[PDB]
Amino acid sequence: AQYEDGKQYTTLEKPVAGAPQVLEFFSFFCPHCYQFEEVLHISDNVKKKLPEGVKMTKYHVNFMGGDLGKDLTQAWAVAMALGVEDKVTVPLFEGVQKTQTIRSASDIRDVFINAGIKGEEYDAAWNSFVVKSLVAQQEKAAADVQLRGVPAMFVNGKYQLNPQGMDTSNMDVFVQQYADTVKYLSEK
Repeated sequence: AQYEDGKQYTTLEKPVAGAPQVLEFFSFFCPHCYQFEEVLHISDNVKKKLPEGVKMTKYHVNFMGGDLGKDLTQAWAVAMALGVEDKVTVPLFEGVQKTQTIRSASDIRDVFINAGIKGEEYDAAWNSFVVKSLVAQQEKAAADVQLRGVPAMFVNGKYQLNPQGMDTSNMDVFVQQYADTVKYLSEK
């Protein structure tokens, strides 16, 4: 066929019940994730092609960057709780990988402050149980698919995108192939 299991996607031997419809995993430490988000804009091009009614979820992971990696999973929970993902994603990526100015939880916090989130609001969220449960959700989702690498995307807890079966000579064509594949998998 045009889309083949084992080529543009693989099927989870052990499907995950109750999984988000489209679930993307990343780390702010992950060089290919920087490309996906800052250069390719994968998340955004997938969104523009998703059928009506299917929502997109994006989670941070712990297994890169040690202690700072975990701080970033908690910061990403804060980002989701306050709904400020679109304001901190670029400076977090650039702070970790471009300027390398993020070395501590306080440096992470500075990013939010600079983005206009009140210190007192950031701190309340950081320490909140609502954020603890969001950290838990992120950890559980990654655990459910036995996640060992990022970037990664999963559709309906059943299918895992496989970008390595794709031509990268043109960055545009790769992104739309990726997006079109998510749409196809979504309609399965």
